[PDB]
Amino acid sequence: GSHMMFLVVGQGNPGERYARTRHNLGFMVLDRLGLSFRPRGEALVAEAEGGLFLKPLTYYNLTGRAVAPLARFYKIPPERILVVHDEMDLPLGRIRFKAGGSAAGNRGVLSIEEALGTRAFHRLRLGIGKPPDPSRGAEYVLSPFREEELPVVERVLEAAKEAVWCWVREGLPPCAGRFNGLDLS
Amino acid sequence: SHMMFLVVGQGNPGERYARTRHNLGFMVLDRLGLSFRPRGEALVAEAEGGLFLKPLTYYNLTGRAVAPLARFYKIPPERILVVHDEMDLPLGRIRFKAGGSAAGNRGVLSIEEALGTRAFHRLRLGIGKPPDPSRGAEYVLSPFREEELPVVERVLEAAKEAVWCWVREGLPPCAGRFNGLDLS
Amino acid sequence: SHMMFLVVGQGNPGERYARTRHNLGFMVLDRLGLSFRPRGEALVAEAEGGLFLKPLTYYNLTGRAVAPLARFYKIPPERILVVHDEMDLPLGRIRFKAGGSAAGNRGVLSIEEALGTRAFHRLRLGIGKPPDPSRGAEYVLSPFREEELPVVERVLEAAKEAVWCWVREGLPPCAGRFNGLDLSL
Ligand SMILES: Nc1ncnc2c1ncn2[C@@H]1O[C@H](COP(=O)(O)O)[C@@H](O)[C@H]1O
Ligand SMILES: Nc1ncnc2c1ncn2[C@@H]1O[C@H](COP(=O)(O)O)[C@@H](O)[C@H]1O
Repeated sequence: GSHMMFLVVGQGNPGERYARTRHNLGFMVLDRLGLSFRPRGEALVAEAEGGLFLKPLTYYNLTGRAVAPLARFYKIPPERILVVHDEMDLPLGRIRFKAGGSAAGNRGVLSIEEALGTRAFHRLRLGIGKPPDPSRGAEYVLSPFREEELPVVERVLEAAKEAVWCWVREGLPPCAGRFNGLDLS
Repeated sequence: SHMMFLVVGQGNPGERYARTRHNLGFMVLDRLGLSFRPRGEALVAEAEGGLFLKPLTYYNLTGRAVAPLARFYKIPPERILVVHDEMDLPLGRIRFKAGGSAAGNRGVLSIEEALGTRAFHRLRLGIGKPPDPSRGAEYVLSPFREEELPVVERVLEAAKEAVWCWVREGLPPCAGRFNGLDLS
Repeated sequence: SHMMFLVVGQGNPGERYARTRHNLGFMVLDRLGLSFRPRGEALVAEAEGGLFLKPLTYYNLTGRAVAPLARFYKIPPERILVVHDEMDLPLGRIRFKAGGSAAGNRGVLSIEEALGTRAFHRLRLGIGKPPDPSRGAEYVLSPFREEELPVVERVLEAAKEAVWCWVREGLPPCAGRFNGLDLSL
């Protein structure tokens, strides 16, 4: 039988309340992949291309609970885990791959770091911009996008879908080389 | 099993030619971050659902490496981009062109002959004109001068971006963004 | 230049770091007897068809020197050896390791992140750890204690031998000759 070779994890929160918030951009990418998600453990899980795509149902800062058991079961190394998430440290229109390093305060990234015991999983950072002050971060990410931002969101979603498949096929450095410098604004 | 596009770099194979002007197209493909290996009469890399070619045919016979793949995969000419040195543009200029004449470029002519159409796209990378117009073959088979190397570096970084632009967005948006640049 | 391998010594540049525990990798590279010169953000030497590097990046940034070089020369990660001090082994231990976690070593993390893989080789030179982990930065940026220095000499000699071994035979054969040593005995 086959054995799953990679995890692609979309960050978000469960339920209709949160489906259109900036903090669900990772779920919005996973829903653009043409996949068949089904319930498994504490997530919605799709298989494609010999690995797993998941939208955890844990809430955003508890996704590590859903990712780490799957990684351990399948012996999937951090470089074959890609966490797709919104990023306040980049403007909307910018996308960046990153292997490891800081979480920049993103508590979903931190959840997965604690659960795995390593920071060195891969990330696809989807810029959403930042409020005028950092003390407004929770409110900013749990808001929807402004209507005027929607056309850019659509371009980013499309780019991100391409990026995900790039990474699955090629790993991080090649994909970073062609996607990091895009300005979708 | 389905390939959506071909990007073809012009050049001659071998270390002897790797730094020559007529290898500008190879040099751009070598900046894209891909993994090339031998495949037919070419070094080929796969990325983004298409193929990138550095032919092994020599410059003037590149069509022979392009056409089997275009035929097999049913790639229309508008999804083939030929990246090549252009003596009719100065060093520092880059221009997208859809279709049209080969303008004496024997590699471009080889591709037109092999595909049976001019409709394919080109990324023309200016290299300037030799002083003596009878020394054009020798000019393209020489290295860039020391003092041109900084401009070459800018044009390679730009052309790298331009190729990816074309892959994602097609030619009009990218001609919009690049054709006006002057990196000299 | 076709380059068959990269051997990287972890350290920081400058006199004030030269004798610190975190400079064991530089100390091994200086034991090789080679002629290093500046090249990019590194001191570089050539021998046996490959490259030997003391990056000038600082310890936690060495991936920025290593990864572009490896990509330029198409060097697979298993032909990259990183020589470094290791708090998770006692002084006197010398262990080759393929892949695995960085164990918190921020220089090994730099390389893993920049390469986008764990798959490079390491020559782990034990230095022990402080009794409280909250003074780890001071511990690594300290010289060895007086009584430690004779041990360090045995470890540097063995590590020079081990680098030459690995250049020729790579990791398993050389692990078979070095990994059971305890030079504190
Ligand atoms: N770089 C970031 N990208 C996305 N979400 C973030 C980032 N930094 C902070 N957050 C979220 O913003 C909220 C405010 O976090 P804090 O800044 O620690 O007050 C929390 O829900 C974080 O998970
Ligand atoms: N296993 C290790 N070997 C060597 N240096 C380490 C190791 N773990 C942590 N360090 C360094 O120790 C310092 C303290 O690390 P930490 O306690 O994580 O931030 C930093 O400079 C780390 O890079």
